[PDB]
Amino acid sequence: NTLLKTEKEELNRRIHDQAKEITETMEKKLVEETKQLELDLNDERLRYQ
Amino acid sequence: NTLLKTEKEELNRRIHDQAKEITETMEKKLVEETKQLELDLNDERLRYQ
Repeated sequence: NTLLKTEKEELNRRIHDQAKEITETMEKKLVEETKQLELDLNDERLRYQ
Repeated sequence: NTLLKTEKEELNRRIHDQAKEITETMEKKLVEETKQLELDLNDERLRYQ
């Protein structure tokens, strides 16, 4: 009965870790998206000059 | 004795999910580095022309 309580302490810490690292993955994902159209219009930009 | 075995199934999947996400976020993270100098050198470039 003690070790599944220590395991309870153990899995709660990492489902929350998953729910901060996945938030980081999402936070970086729209940065990936925003930089994708950023390099697109700069490649177009120097072409015209 | 049943449910800490079902918990064992749960935690093994969840640490591997963390380890797959960790290699994905690292795979993204070095391309953060590559796109950081990619935007940089074109600022220098269209400026010169």
